[PDB]
Amino acid sequence: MNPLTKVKLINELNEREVQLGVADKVSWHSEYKDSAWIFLGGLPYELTEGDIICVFSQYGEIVNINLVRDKKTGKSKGFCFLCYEDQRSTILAVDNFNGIKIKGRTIRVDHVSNYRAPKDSEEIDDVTRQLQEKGCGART
RNA sequence: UCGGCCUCCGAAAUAUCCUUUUCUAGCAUGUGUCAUAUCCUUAACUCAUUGUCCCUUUUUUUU
Ligand SMILES: [Mg+2]
Ligand SMILES: [Mg+2]
Repeated sequence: MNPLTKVKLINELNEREVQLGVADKVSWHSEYKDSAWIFLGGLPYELTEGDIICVFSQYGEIVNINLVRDKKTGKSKGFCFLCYEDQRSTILAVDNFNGIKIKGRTIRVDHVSNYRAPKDSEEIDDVTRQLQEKGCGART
């Protein structure tokens, strides 16, 4: 099953909801209300984390970022997890940003449930340790 | 300084007429063809549907 059909399946999830007239208290997103983590998939490999944060900031303030990278070479696998400060920004981003094109590639944005953080057992990098323990965020 | 109108009945809508009984009312008497419309007709002719199209981008939900 091609990834584009996954992008289309989330969009049809939304259109179908509109046709049936479902209320927001029982929307599909309400199953993911507890979490503030969203999966982004299909990204171009040229994008770095400043790019991801630069664009997905339209809907709120990003708390943490996990663009998963190859262990040996360090290059990007293409998918990362973002945590928003508001949980409602996840609704806005899954609706609005699913299936948009960046450098000619469509991306899928979906809610992630019970996201489990990476263990700091590895001492491979330092900046990743800073990102895990502290993470990106405005400083007064 | 005063200032106080009206009130309802029927008809024009469910006909009319004929026949036999029933009820009652009222009386009166007695030394062939090309190329175009149209008309008619035929077939117990039908009155929408939801039945993986998932196929596609170097793209792949993280110890
Ligand atoms: Mg008349
Ligand atoms: Mg008259």
